[PDB]
Amino acid sequence: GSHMEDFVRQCFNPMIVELAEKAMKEYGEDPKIETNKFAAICTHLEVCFMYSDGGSKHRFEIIEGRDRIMAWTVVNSICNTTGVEKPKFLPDLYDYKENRFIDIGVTRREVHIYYLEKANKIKSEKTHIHIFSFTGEEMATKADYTLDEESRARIKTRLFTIRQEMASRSLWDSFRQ
Ligand SMILES: *S(=O)(=O)OC[C@H]1O[C@@H](n2ccc(N)nc2=O)[C@H](O)[C@@H]1OP(=O)(O)OC[C@H]1O[C@@H](n2cnc3c(N)ncnc32)[C@H](O)[C@@H]1O
Repeated sequence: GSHMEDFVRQCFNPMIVELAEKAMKEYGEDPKIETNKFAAICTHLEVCFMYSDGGSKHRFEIIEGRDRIMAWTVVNSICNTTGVEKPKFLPDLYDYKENRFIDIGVTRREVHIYYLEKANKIKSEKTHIHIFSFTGEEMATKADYTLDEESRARIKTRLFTIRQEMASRSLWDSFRQ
């Protein structure tokens, strides 16, 4: 029974927590053991939902937060109706305005380290990458940030608030691992 686990459950909304638990069990991981991974997964989910809230009404197809099988079905429907090429790793959204997948990442290192890692890893050239850090930095493919500045600013503010809440509990150092 860890502090981090109880922190996560009071820090994130129950819908987010439930999705994160589902996602971990589906990969055979235990939220009560891998408590830093639990916190990171909830964080990534909340950022993706906040990001999809920034678009105009029908701008995005949300991929993240679905069962893995259904998430790939929807990806397949998108590729088959748009011609866009199928990503090799599951992206988080599809942008119907810019006609591209978005892979969103949240990092405790300099943004460009994780940006570069994701770039090399998906190697699916056309997929848009957008990284946020817990210190207010962001980095996106082609310097095209997709959303208006306010919708990105509120994501940065929420991430620093998560960081402060962990630090106030002496949990930030082992999370930033
Ligand atoms: S998410 O898309 O918001 O990702 C959040 C964190 O998960 C890491 N990640 C993502 C995808 C894949 N395939 N692997 C993966 O490791 C990602 O790097 C994000 O972590 P941070 O960049 O904030 O770093 C946190 C600490 O975790 C350790 N770490 C991360 N990645 C590592 C790899 N590949 N090898 C070894 N250790 C790794 C570091 O201690 C890091 O400071």
